[PDB]
Amino acid sequence: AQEHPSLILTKAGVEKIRAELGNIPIFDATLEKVKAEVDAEIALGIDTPLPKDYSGGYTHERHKRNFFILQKAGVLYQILNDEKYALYIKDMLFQYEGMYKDLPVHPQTRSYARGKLFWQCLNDSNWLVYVSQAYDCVYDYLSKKERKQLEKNLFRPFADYISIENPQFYNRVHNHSTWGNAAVGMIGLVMGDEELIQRALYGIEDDGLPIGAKDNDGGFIKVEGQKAGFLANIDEPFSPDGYYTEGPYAQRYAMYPFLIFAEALHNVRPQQKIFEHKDGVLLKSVNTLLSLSDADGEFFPLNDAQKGMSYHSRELVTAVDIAYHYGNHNPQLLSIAEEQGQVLLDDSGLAVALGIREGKSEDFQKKSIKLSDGANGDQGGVAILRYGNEAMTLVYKYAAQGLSHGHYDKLSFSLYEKGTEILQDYGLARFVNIEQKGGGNYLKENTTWAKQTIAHNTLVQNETSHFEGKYEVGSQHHSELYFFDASNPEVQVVSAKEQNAYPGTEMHRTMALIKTDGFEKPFVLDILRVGSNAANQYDLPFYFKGQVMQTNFDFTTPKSLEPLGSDNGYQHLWSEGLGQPKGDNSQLSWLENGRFYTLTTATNNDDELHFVRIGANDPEFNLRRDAGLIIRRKNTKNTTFVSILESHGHYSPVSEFSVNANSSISKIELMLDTKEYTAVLIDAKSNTEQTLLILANENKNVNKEHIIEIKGKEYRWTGPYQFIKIN
Amino acid sequence: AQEHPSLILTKAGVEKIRAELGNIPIFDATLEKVKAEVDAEIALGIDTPLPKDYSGGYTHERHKRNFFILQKAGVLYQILNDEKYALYIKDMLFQYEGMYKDLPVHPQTRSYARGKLFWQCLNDSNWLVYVSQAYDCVYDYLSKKERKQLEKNLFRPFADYISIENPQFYNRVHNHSTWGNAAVGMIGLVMGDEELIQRALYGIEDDGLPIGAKDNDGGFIKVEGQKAGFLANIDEPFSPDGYYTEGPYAQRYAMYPFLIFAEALHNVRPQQKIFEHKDGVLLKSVNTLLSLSDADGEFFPLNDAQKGMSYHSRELVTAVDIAYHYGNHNPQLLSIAEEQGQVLLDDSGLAVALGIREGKSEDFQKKSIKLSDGANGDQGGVAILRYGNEAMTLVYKYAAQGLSHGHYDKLSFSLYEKGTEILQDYGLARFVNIEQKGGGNYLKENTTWAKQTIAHNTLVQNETSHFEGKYEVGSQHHSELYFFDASNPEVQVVSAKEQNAYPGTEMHRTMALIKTDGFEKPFVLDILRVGSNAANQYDLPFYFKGQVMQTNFDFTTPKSLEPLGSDNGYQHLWSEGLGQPKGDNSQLSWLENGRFYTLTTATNNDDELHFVRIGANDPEFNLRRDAGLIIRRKNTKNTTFVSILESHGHYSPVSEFSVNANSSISKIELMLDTKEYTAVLIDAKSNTEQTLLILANENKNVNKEHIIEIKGKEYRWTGPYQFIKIN
Ligand SMILES: O=C(O)C1=C[C@H](O)[C@H](O)[C@H](O[C@H]2[C@H](O)[C@H](O)[C@@H](O)O[C@@H]2C(=O)O)O1
Ligand SMILES: O=C(O)C1=C[C@H](O)[C@H](O)[C@H](O[C@H]2[C@H](O)[C@H](O)[C@@H](O)O[C@@H]2C(=O)O)O1
Ligand SMILES: [Ca+2]
Ligand SMILES: [Ca+2]
Ligand SMILES: [Mg+2]
Ligand SMILES: [Mg+2]
Ligand SMILES: [Mg+2]
Ligand SMILES: [Mg+2]
Repeated sequence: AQEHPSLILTKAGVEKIRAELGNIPIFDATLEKVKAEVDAEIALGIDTPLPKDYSGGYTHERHKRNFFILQKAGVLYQILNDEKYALYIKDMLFQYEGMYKDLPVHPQTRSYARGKLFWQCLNDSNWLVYVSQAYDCVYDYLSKKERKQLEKNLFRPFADYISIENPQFYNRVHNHSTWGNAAVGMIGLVMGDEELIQRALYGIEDDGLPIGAKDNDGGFIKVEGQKAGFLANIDEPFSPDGYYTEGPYAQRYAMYPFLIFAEALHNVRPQQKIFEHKDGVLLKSVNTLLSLSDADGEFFPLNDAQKGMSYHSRELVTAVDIAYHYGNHNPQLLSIAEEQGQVLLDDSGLAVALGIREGKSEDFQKKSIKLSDGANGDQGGVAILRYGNEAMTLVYKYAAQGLSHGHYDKLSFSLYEKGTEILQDYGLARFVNIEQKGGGNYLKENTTWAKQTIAHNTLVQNETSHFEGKYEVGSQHHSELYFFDASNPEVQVVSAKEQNAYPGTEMHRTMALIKTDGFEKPFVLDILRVGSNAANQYDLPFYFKGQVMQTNFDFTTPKSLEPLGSDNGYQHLWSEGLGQPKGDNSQLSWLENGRFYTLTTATNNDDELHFVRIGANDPEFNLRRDAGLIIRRKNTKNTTFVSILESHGHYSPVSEFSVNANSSISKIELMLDTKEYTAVLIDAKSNTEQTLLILANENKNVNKEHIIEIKGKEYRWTGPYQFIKIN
Repeated sequence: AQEHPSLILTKAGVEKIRAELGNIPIFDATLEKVKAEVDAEIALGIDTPLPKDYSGGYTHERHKRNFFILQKAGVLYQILNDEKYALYIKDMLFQYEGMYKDLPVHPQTRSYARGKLFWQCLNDSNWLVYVSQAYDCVYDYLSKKERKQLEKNLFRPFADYISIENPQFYNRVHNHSTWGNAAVGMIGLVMGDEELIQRALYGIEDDGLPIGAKDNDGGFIKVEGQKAGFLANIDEPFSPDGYYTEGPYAQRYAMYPFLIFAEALHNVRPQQKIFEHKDGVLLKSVNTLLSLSDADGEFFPLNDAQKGMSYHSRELVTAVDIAYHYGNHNPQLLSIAEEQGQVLLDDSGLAVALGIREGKSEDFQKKSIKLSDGANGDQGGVAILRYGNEAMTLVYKYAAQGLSHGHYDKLSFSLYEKGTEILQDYGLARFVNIEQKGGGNYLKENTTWAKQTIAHNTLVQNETSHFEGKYEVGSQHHSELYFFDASNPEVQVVSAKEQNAYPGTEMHRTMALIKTDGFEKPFVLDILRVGSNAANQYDLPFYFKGQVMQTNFDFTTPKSLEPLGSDNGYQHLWSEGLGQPKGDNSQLSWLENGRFYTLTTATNNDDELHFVRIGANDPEFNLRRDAGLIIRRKNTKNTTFVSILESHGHYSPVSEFSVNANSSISKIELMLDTKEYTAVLIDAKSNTEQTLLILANENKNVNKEHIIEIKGKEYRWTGPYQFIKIN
């Protein structure tokens, strides 16, 4: 009784596509491009080489390309009704059938779960997700005898290999296991194998895995009390805001198996109600992911993330189209599809094409947003403050650990202006799929640099990373939201605390995005309040992008560059210059992509200002030679850092005009600096312009009245903060 | 008798413009933008502050902005027939008249010719060129009494100040003097003052200047026996190919006064035949300058050049429109005008707009080109070799000294792919008009780093710059063309020699851009043959752009960074790693803007391979932290460096696919290495792909027969080289 195809491309979908071909431009353009790709591969023949290589290498790239081409051939067969596509799928499947059973585990030994076609089970699982879709498309074209042999000798052994033979890969809450569960589930659905479908949804019972078993990136395989399978992978790593705990680079990857397998489940097993699971989180998570991109569509590089990954990727084409068709037809998704310029060649892609043709498209709104972390939304979060039409974007990370790929960077932030990074989060130390760089895999410096606290724009105590850079400790902890208030577009404030990163120390960081009179643009205000039980060394880095223009302090230029320290990331920084503050406010200004920036920070006379450059202890040139300025405050117990980051003016090498190149800050001053209250006065060099930010530190309640005095003057307000103009 | 205006905007021009307004989109759009700009400044008022500042500072930027706005107000007055513009010009001129006479020499003392309005006479001259045009536009609106006072108390004294009172500025063959000559000449022509007109054309008679005195940038003020004035500035620093000896950044700046003053001379003194002068060189030089830009229209950064200067600049808007109107109406110039998206608000800009409306536009062809240097084309040259549609561009500099801004860089090259710099020429050390960077003026490191040989991709002998970095030596010498042959678009070759850079050493460098079977793209072949009479240390830098991917040799990574040397630029390089070749060919690959590149060079086992990084002894962060690889060959007399630079493959962080990431070179071998003949064998990996280049070094005659033997086999050809496929 089951029709084929039916999981993703459906028979009713084929009919409708055919009726519309020639009058759906984005679809017609995709079809033509895909037809040319597949026809090219058909001319080259069928190559199924004996495994051997890591990423970037021939056997990896060939087997990878085969999976993409098979899924494309399948939809081409159905849409065009042209058997050359089916014959190619059939021949290729049988060539795999003739080699796969005789293969020995991948000869490369790095993976905690060595694959057969690829170095790791993750890529074997990618292959099966894509190939299942091809099989659904040729299932009726094949004879019963042919299906029986493929299922017995190719598909069933393959599905076992990436599941019951490698439970350490398959049975976790992790993007790996989501790929594995989907692979097993997609082929199960095509075949009507109820055992495999149950294994996909619920995992393996009694896996026998030992205590403390880890993956290659330092993460635990299993967590006590945690379920396995697809449904557990929806329930645990997504918050109620649709925020995926590994961060957006990983979320981007995981959306393919999440949304493909959900779509398949919706079409074949509607009683599962997969698109309702956890209050509709999968569909919601698509809007959330799109909001975690800068003005160019590039995902913010939180935790292990390669820069340049964006919503133009194949996973976001898939996610946008599926969310459009199976969700409530959000017309904002249509504008993303138009930017992508392609669609899936299936029912969901057609629906997007027709939505565009009918003039339904609306601009995707990028707004200030609060995202909770943890399954129940109580394990910290991430906040994005935006000004104007994405004119300025502040990303503040007060999240949980983030699994194996997570960084030791409680309360870090990064800053963007219209697609240009100004203060960065480093991302990963890996050149993804570039064979010549460690087989395209994680490099040693991902651990030694990238993940360490000193690499991030946040507080480092005693040259030690948050939670001593120990996964097993960090994974128990998260920062805590104090408050989020972005209702006033001119004055948006978020605040969070962290008391476990350094036991005996409390960090309370408040960030604001503020437009006020005297300034050409909004500025970022950063208040980092530190309470401790002992005198420590505190470092606060700012990793800035651009060319240094000016400072209001002197600094030394050493004749030779030495590393800043010996451990925990400090071995990777060259000491490029050492300054002493001239007064209460120190300034550093730079030029990046035609715009000037100024960092102003409240300094004491014993502060050290360290110019740094990344690149020490990097024998393979695995790290970028980016710079930073670190404020070091020695022998200090309780302290409050106060900083402003301004954007002003411009420079063009065409006109040779430099405009508004100086700061407009006259003075920043702490007026009150106690446990209960923090008050910062901001004086704008614009003649007469003064503002006062007051924070109540010990009670967040929006209806709580506060009464303080500053120089004999009473200030009275309700709620955790006030911003006032001083006249 | 003389009409006003008539120099640049003419009265028949004004009538034709008014008849066409509203049906000439590029002109209509420009008029609207300029109207809004001038109307804004009129609302702000008239400010003529007491001069104090360097470039980027308030008084410099305000007086500069006034000159641009006055010239815009003048054409607006005429075109729109609206006396608001004329009244603004009058009021501003009278405000200048009230202050100028009482002003003392600019108080900044860092110009060899301090101005009055500005720190230097160069900028006073800019002001007068622009204001002259405005005066022409309001001449009839003013009363005779008003003109008399302006002329007596502002214009005549101004013109004298920048000329007869500062002959050291005014009477040279130099871009400065071209601006000074045009300033005096433009105001002379508006006024009908024969004295000033002659002074402009023919210079100051008996100037009394010392021969051997220097300007602040280290070049000679005056050359014995050399004429002065506008005509001398056309005859002397332009070659017969329209190449301006100072290089394209400076040529760009000089075109404004050259073409503006030439246009005024054409309209007011047609008997001068200015557009025929030196065989039409001024019109020709516009094409030449456009040919000295990369695929994005950015000028190659030869000699003192700021990167990002482009044909979108105000000077090239001006040059393009004038050359179109007064030259032979070359329709290729119309495509540049379309990219610029604006035109001059005058007769020439009208002619461009009409050319575009009538569909005359044709694409500007960027070709391989040989440019001679020196007034008679015998003082070396510059070669540009291009492949395909600016797919790859090699720039080879074998020029004369280049006057004061020239670099010690005989036979250096740079390499570009579709607007991306792959191997660079550093350009200047100066942040043009950015006050915070030493007043926007040349920095100390422009002499200590930028101009030195070690900063360039060319031979350095015994850690010493060409000509010992002395202007008085280098200014007497030039490299010599051996041959240029670009007729075969697959195999283009240029060769030059230099024997005075290091007395007792001969450098013979041959560069080729070669497309052959077995390579996806054209490659650069570089043969640097060196003959000497002592054993020396030879250094060969390659300043590459991008992320290091791979080497075929081991290298050390020191625990601290030390400077590479003590003098002549080596004090600005950190030694970042030291390698020794493993074989006959050493390889370095990198990734830049999505593409891979491989440098392969013939090494002896005693060679040292130095990774370097610019930035030592740079206390104010005036230098970029770019990298290089230096080949160092010690204790060597005669040697030949052979290198290939390939472009291959692609990387995308969206798809995460790395394609064709390895070199296709199997080997390069020197088959013959004598004074008379050089032969280089290139084997591609494809196997069956082998090529041989043979150079005859002591006879360039295209009809001379050569017979040689290599490995027992006879090779016979005519002319200075042969490139043959070995079968
Ligand atoms: O194709 C891939 O192997 C791949 C693509 C994703 O974009 C992402 O880079 C993913 O990283 C893996 C990695 O290959 C290892 O399996 C391990 O470190 O886990 C990573 C992950 O969890 O995403 O790999
Ligand atoms: O506005 C300028 O001062 C200016 C514009 C040109 O683009 C170019 O940069 C030029 O440089 C001058 C410099 O200001 C000094 O006058 C001296 O060093 O000479 C340079 C030159 O001849 O170009 O300045
Ligand atoms: Ca990070
Ligand atoms: Ca140079
Ligand atoms: Mg998961
Ligand atoms: Mg942004
Ligand atoms: Mg001035
Ligand atoms: Mg470029």
